[PDB]
Amino acid sequence: DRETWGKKVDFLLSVIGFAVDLANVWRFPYLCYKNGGGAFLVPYLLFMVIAGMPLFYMELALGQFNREGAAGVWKICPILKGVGFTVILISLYVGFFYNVIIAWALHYLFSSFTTELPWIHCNNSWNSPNCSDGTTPAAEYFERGVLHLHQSHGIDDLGPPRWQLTACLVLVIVLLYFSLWKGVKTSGKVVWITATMPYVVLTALLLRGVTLPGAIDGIRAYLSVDFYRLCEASVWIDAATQVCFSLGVGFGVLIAFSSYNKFTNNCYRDAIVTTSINSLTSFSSGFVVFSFLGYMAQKHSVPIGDVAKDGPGLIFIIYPEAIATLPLSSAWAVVFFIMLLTLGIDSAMGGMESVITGLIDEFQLLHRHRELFTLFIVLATFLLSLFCVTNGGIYVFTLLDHFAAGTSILFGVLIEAIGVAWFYGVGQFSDDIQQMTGQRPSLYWRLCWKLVSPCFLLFVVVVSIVTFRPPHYGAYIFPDWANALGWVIATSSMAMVPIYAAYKFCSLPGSFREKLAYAIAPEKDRELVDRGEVRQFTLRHWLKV
Ligand SMILES: COC(=O)[C@H](c1ccccc1)[C@H]1CCCCN1
Ligand SMILES: *[C@@H]1O[C@H](CO)[C@@H](O)[C@H](O)[C@H]1NC(C)=O
Ligand SMILES: *[C@@H]1O[C@H](CO)[C@@H](O)[C@H](O)[C@H]1NC(C)=O
Ligand SMILES: [Cl-]
Ligand code: NA
Ligand code: NA
Repeated sequence: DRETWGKKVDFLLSVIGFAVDLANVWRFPYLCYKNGGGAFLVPYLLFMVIAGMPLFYMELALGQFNREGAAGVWKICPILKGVGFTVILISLYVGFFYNVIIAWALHYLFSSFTTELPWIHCNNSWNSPNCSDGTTPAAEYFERGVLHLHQSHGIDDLGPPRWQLTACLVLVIVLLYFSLWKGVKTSGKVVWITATMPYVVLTALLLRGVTLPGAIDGIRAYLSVDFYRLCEASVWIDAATQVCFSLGVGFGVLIAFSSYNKFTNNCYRDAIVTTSINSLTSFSSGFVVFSFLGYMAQKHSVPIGDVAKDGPGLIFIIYPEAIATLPLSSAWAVVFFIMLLTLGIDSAMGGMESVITGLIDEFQLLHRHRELFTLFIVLATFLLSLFCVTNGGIYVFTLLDHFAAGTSILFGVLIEAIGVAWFYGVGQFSDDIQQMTGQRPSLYWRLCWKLVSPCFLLFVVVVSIVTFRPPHYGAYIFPDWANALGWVIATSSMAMVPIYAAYKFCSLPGSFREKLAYAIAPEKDRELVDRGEVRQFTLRHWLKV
């Protein structure tokens, strides 16, 4: 009685909605433009084929077979149960700050319901004497009339929270609570709108932007192969990092979503379809951004390089600046901000569902008490998200975005891959998959699970640690204690594995050998362990593909 999905289309839509987030539609086209373009697809496709698909398949299959949450699937290796807490903490940390972009989108949407947009000129009370008519009026409106950033001196001078953004945060929190309090029976029908509206808005945006003058010259700059940029060891690193960070792995959301699936459904086809859709969405959406950027560059007589920005300064400054020059600008602004709002609401409920399912599956007291636990979680998230709505909240946002999910997601994914493929065994995993579906994975999948994925993940982790630069916002330089706090957050997320491993080893009874045997063997093999035969205590178990 684990409350399976109402329909199968509810699962696919939920996964697609979680995967497609705000960063999906701007990061990949910019990365393609920077690293050649067209030729950048070769490292991306190679790394994707050899790393991303096997990890997606492994997560889906593990979640579906074990019928539990992120921390409950570790009855196959009891000593490695800390990685579930690690991924839950990562999701909580990301959600602590991902709910402020949606508040900004709500603020802009409410402000766009007028016959004269407030960011078209600088004659208001929030504009400095020097102006473009000197920073542009759009940027001045964004970071001087909305954020009120000019009243802060850094992360050590924050100030009281702003009520105009606190109201939007409250609205977002109320929507999040009422979209998740009854489980997946109601959460699977919400995604019928939020996972399909972005495509409807993007089609109209592309149709409008294609006809703009100079949009073709912005598209040619997007798809122009080089093939001589593959000789530099910066394109491959960027491709590997993008492959690692573009999938939904490392959060525990996929395991939680799969735990509600039927036992005998086919997860291979589902993984293939979801991955194909997620990868095609970014490539397709790259056609609108660069058409608009080419239109703007032709308007200002400047190269596209100086126009193509990144981060929150693109969708809140650059995009609502070309719209104001279009006929019927208010309607276009309204639909654009509706799309922005609906594109990151299903990536914030997926993370919350991951946390809630993972914590409920462990303690049985929080069973049938689903509304109260959800209320407590959303209240805690709202309380801890009040730091980013102050005068200097953009600094806290930048710090959290830099340190919350990075070098820890890769660590958790590598640990879980090692646990699944080495401690448990690829043979047992293949037998379980053959038990669920009707067919056994081939040699390619087992080889990728055992050898290629761990080495790739370890190389990515090492290159992420070695090449590290502190965050910044404009000309501001963060102090030392901010970097110390970021490192403390990252290490606190990552340090769940050793502490739980030590506690588990110390709690078990007996001598060293019995403790080890009960700690590394699956809970389903308890009879064999009691009899005295352990699979892991042999040479042939670790050298088997
Ligand atoms: C920094 O924001 C994020 O990484 C997104 C997220 C948002 C809210 C809760 C958890 C994760 C994920 C969505 C899936 C694809 C990878 N990005
Ligand atoms: C601002 O408004 C005043 C009066 O409405 C006008 O004289 C002035 O030219 C305007 N300046 C700009 C930059 O809009
Ligand atoms: C623009 O005005 C702001 C506020 O008065 C000031 O801090 C800044 O130095 C000025 N910059 C220029 C280039 O005039
Ligand atoms: Cl992407
Ligand atoms: Na999303
Ligand atoms: Na993505």
